[PDB]
Amino acid sequence: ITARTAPAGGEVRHLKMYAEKLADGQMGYGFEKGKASVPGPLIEVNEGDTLHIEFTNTMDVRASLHVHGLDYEISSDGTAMNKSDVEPGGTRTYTWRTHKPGRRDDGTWRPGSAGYWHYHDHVVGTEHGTGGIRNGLYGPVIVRRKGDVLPDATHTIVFNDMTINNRKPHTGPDFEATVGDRVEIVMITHGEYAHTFHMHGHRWADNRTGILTGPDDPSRVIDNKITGPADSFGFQIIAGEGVGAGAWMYHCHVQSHSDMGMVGLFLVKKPDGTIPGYAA
Amino acid sequence: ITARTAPAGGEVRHLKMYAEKLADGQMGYGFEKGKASVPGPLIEVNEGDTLHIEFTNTMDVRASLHVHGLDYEISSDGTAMNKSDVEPGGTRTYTWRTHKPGRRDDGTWRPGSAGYWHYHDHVVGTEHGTGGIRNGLYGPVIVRRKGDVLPDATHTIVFNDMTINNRKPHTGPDFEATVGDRVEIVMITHGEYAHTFHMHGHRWADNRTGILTGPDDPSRVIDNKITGPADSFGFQIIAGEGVGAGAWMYHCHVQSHSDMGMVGLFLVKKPDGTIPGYAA
Amino acid sequence: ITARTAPAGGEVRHLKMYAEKLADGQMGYGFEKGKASVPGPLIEVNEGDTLHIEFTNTMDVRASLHVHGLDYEISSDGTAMNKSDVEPGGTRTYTWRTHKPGRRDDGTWRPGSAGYWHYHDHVVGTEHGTGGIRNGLYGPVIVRRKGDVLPDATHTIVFNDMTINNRKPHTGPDFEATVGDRVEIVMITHGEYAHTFHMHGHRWADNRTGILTGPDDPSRVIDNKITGPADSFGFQIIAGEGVGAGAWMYHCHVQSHSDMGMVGLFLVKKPDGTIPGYAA
Ligand SMILES: [Co+2]
Ligand SMILES: [Co+2]
Ligand SMILES: [Co+2]
Ligand SMILES: [Co+2]
Ligand SMILES: [Co+2]
Ligand SMILES: [Co+2]
Repeated sequence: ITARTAPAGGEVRHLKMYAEKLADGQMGYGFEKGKASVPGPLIEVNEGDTLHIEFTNTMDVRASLHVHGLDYEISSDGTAMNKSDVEPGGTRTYTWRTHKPGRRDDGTWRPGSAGYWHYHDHVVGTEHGTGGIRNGLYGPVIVRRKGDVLPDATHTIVFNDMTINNRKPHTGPDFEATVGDRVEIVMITHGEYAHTFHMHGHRWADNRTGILTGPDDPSRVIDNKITGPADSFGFQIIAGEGVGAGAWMYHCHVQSHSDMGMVGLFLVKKPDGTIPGYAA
Repeated sequence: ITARTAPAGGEVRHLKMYAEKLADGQMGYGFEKGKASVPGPLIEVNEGDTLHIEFTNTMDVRASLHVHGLDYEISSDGTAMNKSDVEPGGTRTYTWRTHKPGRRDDGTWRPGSAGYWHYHDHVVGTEHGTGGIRNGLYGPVIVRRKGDVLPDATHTIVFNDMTINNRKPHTGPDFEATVGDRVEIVMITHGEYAHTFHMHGHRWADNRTGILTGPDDPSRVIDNKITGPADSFGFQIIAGEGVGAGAWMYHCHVQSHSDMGMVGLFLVKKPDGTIPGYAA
Repeated sequence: ITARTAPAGGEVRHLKMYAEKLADGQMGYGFEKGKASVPGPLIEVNEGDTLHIEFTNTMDVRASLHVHGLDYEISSDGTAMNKSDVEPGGTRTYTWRTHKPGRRDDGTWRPGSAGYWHYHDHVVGTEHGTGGIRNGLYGPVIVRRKGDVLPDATHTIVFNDMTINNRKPHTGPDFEATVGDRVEIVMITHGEYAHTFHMHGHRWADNRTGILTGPDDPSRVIDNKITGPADSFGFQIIAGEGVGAGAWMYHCHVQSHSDMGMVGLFLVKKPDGTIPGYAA
């Protein structure tokens, strides 16, 4: 190998997060008061890392942080039921852990935290977090296995009801790369409907990393994937590999989803910054 | 290895089954007259076993047994079309077979019956079994490969329209285990709608067994899975592994499905029987 | 091995295709003027082959050819946006390429074009091709890896809205084989709804080829698969393996989809041509 790969994990990391009501009426998470986004910021860790998240709810309603895939004790579940949500103006420290795979005492193989995951609110609107998630309380989490290939850049695409990342229909979002960049996509689905994500000009492996380790992986290679509420997946592509520069559409392939909005552009540039067939 | 594993199969097994109308108006299967359940009882066999099911329809309407995945001749298809359904008060012997994987004469690999499957009616209401399935005529079937890890216990969760196992919304069902128990879940979906099954605090492999054989399996590890009508899957988890005791929610992650019902508790206890943050 | 396998690819192939309005009001593709079908004809190539498609639009509206999975430059995307659609009476040469898998300079593994793919219009009705696809502008593409097992025959099944291959409900289509034939199914979904495809009496591997290479592939073996708009998959079965001759139903397992239409027969014959329990 010669590409950047993830190191072995096992550090204790500390992080501040905030839930905020935004001027537009949405609700979002951020690492800093006043810099909440929808989607929320990317959290990336190595298998074995522990994360202590000092979470503050600056809203006038109860809110939580619930994560998928990672190890948390019931005190960090982030639900009303376990009293692990947070009162208005409150602060709580959530802890997320991750583990490497390995042999159990009984000889079986324990899986490993690595994968494409996400966090979201589990209490706003309803005690399953319907209002919070609808308003924008969700974000991606990546957990890397030692040896995993690292990308040049990560972009997050979220199908939340009939929006991409809670934006008005036909407003992208658009992402840019240069031919040959190693680009990582985290795809999260929220809300009420099933979707199909499609990319023109590229393809990936339907497995944990979205890439093939080598010629023995029998995983389907696809350009199209059905996702439902709270699914998360990811993959890496080489931008323009075998196909060259261009404004490569990605869309919710459900044909009315694409007709009313839910289309974005993966703008893949030559070194000079131009894109054949696309007028800036 | 040190955990219980499935032995080699090849026994001929005999079983009585009944379709019954229940006092509540539902229809269910059972091994004994008067002990029908919804879901129907678990059938578990080893690859290579043959099963002769002496099926009796005690209802006033035609009924059948149709199974997925296992080997049956067209005479055991369980449909009106092949005249393999059963008249009211009638009896029919269905035969299901299973085979081990192996090399064909041409050098190719023949798959193997092993997996998480299910049986259901294929004729009540309509000749596709819409009324029967809606009323409760469905149940799980497990076929084990020699060497497969055996669980401490198996629980069946069925998303049938907007019910879990045909129960009234918000009535679970709830399942119990102790920290460290090897728990098996069979998840079957029936009816009209697509669903996402989600478990808090646990994860499994999106492959045949729901577990990783070791570090070369590239299967996605998930905590969330889209299922549609007549899908079946299963997996095993170590209860509370890396996360400890607690009332761990499972729910149809479609956010209106969770709001009106379709939530249950995986109650994971310490040895003393207590569950932190949960009041009995 | 002893069964026919795909050779190494790398030929340049030339093909004429037409989009035509049909007498019934549908729109279809064909290799010859007057022989358009719905679905469109099968294109099959070997990894490394290049295809130059001389496409002519004989309709009174703009049309295109867009393919999934294969390598194309943005000039063959087949969309209004890149001006790669085709005016009424126009002709355009689309080029599709395919590549073998292999090691990149950086040591990573590049996937490979092989798989079950499809082509469709991307501009009729809307600039996402809603009218074209609805009317019948879609067809299957197969790309084979060197060494892939070759079938005796390939059949294409398309769930397009609430039709199979744009046929009136309950009109099949029906497919025939003899016990022991190696049959290939290409399953494509189009339109607005999610579906489940189910086959009685047979099963396949949820991976690239739909078959297991041997005993180390941990892929789920299934008889049921959720598909959404623009999904494509395929697999091979041995007709009647372990189950014998019969009229083996396949259907959209969504129970109202099966009630109103969306059921077909895989007619598996003994050498004498008879099918037990089926009256011609
Ligand atoms: Co939840
Ligand atoms: Co969740
Ligand atoms: Co059926
Ligand atoms: Co069925
Ligand atoms: Co498209
Ligand atoms: Co497409």
